[PDB]
Amino acid sequence: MRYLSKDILEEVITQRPSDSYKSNFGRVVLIGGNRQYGGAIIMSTEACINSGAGLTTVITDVKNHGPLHARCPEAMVVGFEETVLLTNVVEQADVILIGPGLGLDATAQQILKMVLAQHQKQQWLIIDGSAITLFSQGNFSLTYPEKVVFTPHQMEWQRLSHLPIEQQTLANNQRQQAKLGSTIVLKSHRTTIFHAGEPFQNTGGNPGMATGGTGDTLAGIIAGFLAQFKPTIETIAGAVYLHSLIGDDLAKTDYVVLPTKISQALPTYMKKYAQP
Amino acid sequence: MRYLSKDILEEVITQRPSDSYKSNFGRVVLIGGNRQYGGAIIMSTEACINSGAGLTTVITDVKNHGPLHARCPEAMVVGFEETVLLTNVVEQADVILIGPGLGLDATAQQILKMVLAQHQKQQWLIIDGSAITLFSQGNFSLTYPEKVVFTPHQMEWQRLSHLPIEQQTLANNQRQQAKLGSTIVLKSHRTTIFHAGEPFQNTGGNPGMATGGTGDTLAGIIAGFLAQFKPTIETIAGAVYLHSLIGDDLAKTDYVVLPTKISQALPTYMKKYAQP
Amino acid sequence: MRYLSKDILEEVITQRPSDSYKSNFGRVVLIGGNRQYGGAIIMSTEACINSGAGLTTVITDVKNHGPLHARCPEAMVVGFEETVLLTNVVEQADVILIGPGLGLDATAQQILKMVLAQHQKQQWLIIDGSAITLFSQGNFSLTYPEKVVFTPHQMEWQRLSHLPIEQQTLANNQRQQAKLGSTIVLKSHRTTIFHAGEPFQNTGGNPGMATGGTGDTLAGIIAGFLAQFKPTIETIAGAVYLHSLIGDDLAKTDYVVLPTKISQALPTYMKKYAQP
Amino acid sequence: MRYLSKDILEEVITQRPSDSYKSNFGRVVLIGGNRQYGGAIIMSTEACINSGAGLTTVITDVKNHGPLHARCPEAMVVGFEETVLLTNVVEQADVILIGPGLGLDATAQQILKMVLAQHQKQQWLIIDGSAITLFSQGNFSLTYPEKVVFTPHQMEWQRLSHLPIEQQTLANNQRQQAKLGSTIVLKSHRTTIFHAGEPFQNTGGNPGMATGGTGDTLAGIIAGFLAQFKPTIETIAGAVYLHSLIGDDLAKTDYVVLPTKISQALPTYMKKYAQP
Repeated sequence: MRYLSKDILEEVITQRPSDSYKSNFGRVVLIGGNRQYGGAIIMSTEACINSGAGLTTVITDVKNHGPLHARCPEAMVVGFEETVLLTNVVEQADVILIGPGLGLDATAQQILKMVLAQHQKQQWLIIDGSAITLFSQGNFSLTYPEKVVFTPHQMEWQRLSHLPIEQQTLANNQRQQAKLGSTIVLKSHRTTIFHAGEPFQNTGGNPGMATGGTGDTLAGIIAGFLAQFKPTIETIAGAVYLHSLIGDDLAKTDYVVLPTKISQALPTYMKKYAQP
Repeated sequence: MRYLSKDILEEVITQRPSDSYKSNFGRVVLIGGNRQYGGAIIMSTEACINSGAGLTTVITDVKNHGPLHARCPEAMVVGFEETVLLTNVVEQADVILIGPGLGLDATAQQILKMVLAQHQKQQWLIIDGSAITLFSQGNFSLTYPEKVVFTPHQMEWQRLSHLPIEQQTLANNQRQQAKLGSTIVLKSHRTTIFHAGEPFQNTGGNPGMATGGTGDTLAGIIAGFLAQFKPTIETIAGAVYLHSLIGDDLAKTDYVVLPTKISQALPTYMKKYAQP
Repeated sequence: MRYLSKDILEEVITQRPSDSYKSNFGRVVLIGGNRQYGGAIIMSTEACINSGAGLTTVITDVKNHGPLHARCPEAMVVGFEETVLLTNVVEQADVILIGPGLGLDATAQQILKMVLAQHQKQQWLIIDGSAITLFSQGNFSLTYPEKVVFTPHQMEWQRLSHLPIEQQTLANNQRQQAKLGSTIVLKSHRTTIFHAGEPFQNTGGNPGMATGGTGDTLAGIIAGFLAQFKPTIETIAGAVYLHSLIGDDLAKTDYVVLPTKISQALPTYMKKYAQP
Repeated sequence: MRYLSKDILEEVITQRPSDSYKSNFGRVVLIGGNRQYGGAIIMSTEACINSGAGLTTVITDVKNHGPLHARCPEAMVVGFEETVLLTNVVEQADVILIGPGLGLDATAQQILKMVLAQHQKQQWLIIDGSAITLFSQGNFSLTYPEKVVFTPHQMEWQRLSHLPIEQQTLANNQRQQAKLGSTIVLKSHRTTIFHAGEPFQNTGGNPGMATGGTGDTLAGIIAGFLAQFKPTIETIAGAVYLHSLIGDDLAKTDYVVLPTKISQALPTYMKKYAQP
């Protein structure tokens, strides 16, 4: 087990080459935000953009496009009803995040089915929140599981793995990871990442981050990191570590840590660690 | 009578345990914002989120969802027409605030009737603004009055209690409180809180806070405090005191104190007082 | 002629009494913002709220309510189609500002006609921008002209007064003011205010404020000042002077002075001058 | 070839005369933002306003007016369906920018055709992004090519000029410029501007600006500069240089440079260089 520290950040966050263009920094499609939870996908989008993703496209209810553009004009917006366009943006994506604010309805199930069906070996797929629940209910078989990332909290991991909370032990968690062949970012008070290699144990987090939207922000950072950096699980560990490092720093002054504040801090923190 | 000072804040605002999750910090449903006064419910929402409430859901006119999400992406939004969903979020709520920007129409009366009908002993109910007027017109009998909180200004207290302004004396106020068996946050230039125990007398406030939205902010802070802290009337007194402490501090530099500024200050002030 | 200096601010901007309530600080209705120029009325609203107006209601195209609430949640919003409500808010207003972003169409003409018809002796009426043009085209006779304020630039003053630019001399300007019996805030590189008494000559202004929205901000400050302060023309001169004082200060660092920045500075500047 | 340095800024950015009015500082119409890419036109608008343009009007999908006004209340908004009004604002424009977020559909083609058809000798026309692609597909003949500015990246320049990337050499670029008789702002890691005179070579830029919206911001700065400053190609070089100077400064602290941050810095940077 590797216990995370700033060295993960110096490892993962590379200085950009002088002659770089947007697409070098990845195309991300974020999918979520039903009519009640549009804010969730807006928080993931803000995190993704602030993290350095080259191009961010958001598939979300058209209700949410207006407030999303008020806060995140850098994002392209596609509604759930724009079937041809949404299919196209997903095909062209380097990274797909599905789940923030997604909910559990039929359109949600169809989009997940479509994403999974088309998933290609070169694409990262992050399945978060209610998308983990849908995936668990639908008996899918992943074509390229090594490129799928699940970000469950402990209750979603019970749904996915059948491990009850008390049995969510290092060895049992690893065995269920192995069964899937995917990366499991098991979110908790101290988040642990299970994969083909040596698990990563996060060392930060505070209860001031126990507020709505914190996981949406993390998912957006993970997507942005996978858009830009080496396609190894260390990159995901870097995202996880940075999310809580900024949170822990904010918590020194702020009783609750608003997720937008974590996103807004990303450019200055990343510059600090970018490998010289 | 207890005269409020910072000691109320050290008493009420506890350090969160290292292993805390969102729901530990309460589920709040805020209800209000008709088509003209949507800003009111947005200001209550901003205050509630900034105060540390775990999860905030807003039932308000669908007209208001867009600007609410532009400012408060952490909130779930439900429209007045989503009868089944709104009923469900109210049932699941730990704290319900009804009133900011609510107005006086039939839909408003029906929602209040529904809230009151379902109110359960474990839930806090805050009845604010035009909801106090509706309650006063409707001859309701509270099932669990000890868990209801009324936040009238002196004119709404006349409606509720029949005490004319000049007779709103400590002893008469207490007698009318006793008749209800509910908490009365009697808002004035120096706010006083009447309950089963020894009244609380606030010691701050300034005329720079005499601007629209100040009471909406307070109501959101009260809801957020009741979401997180001990279920005693001291928690409400803490909210009241903190609202005016921040106001009074802002008023040192600002001629008028914009309510959003009070909300934005909550995380740094709360950290200062959180009981070590 | 009184040449304006900070002494106008110490004269006009009074310390609020300890026991003050919102309505003491006036009810303002701002009318304007057609479908193309909604931003204009949003800038006037931001200025009015920041200036300290007790209660601000905005009558503007329903298209504009969403972005207005994203920036100004303190405002009540009424659409042009809400005939009964808009009539009611105008009747109850202490100060009416009509004109920012209003345009020149029939609905615009009808609203102005309605405002003028109902104008009462206790109400301030500010006629700004395209409302000056409409007024000039419509052959109205003011019932209480001493309580009307026109805020023309030099071309609108030609429309209103028939004075060509070159003949807009102190003596001719005064004579045309006298014909109306209203206050004329003649906006220019150095704004001059004509009334029954000794004209006021502003002494600030810079070309960095020569940007769209500057006059909308001024009109909102004038409305907010008349809402709160003595009903004498000195109060209007205070608004004018403060607008350019903040502008001139911002212009020291900013090549162009964005009008929102002037509005955002009002609370700290007003505190500085409020008469001890 | 002139290698750009701050001296271009001292040359181009003049101190405004004491007696200046908005229209002296130019009328700009920005055209773009389809239903998916509305954020692009919002970023160009923010840049144009912050740059000092007198009056900014935006022709964009009505979907985008709400978030645009939330961020940029200084702009007039016109929808693509308001045929008469949009025609009128274009006729009256001093500077037209067409392209940010425009996309490639028929309405887009018609608007470009209309703009080109009416282009008058006194107007600057900037053709950016997907408008370069449309122009390249449509076999147009420019009536006043000396007043047209193309802002291609290297792939759009291949479309326009048929020069493949490897043949985009100084001499070949100049020859293709000469064929058009227009200004070519050839965007790259080090942007070069070709015109009738001696090319301008930009000397800044960093890979932190390799993020969506950076080119939209530049286009808005170019439009704002042409609105205000001398009608020579040096003015365009000033815009280009300032865009990257601010970017390079932000990149010292920020890993990625968010385009909104460049726009927000314009007033303070321009004041620094404005020719004393």
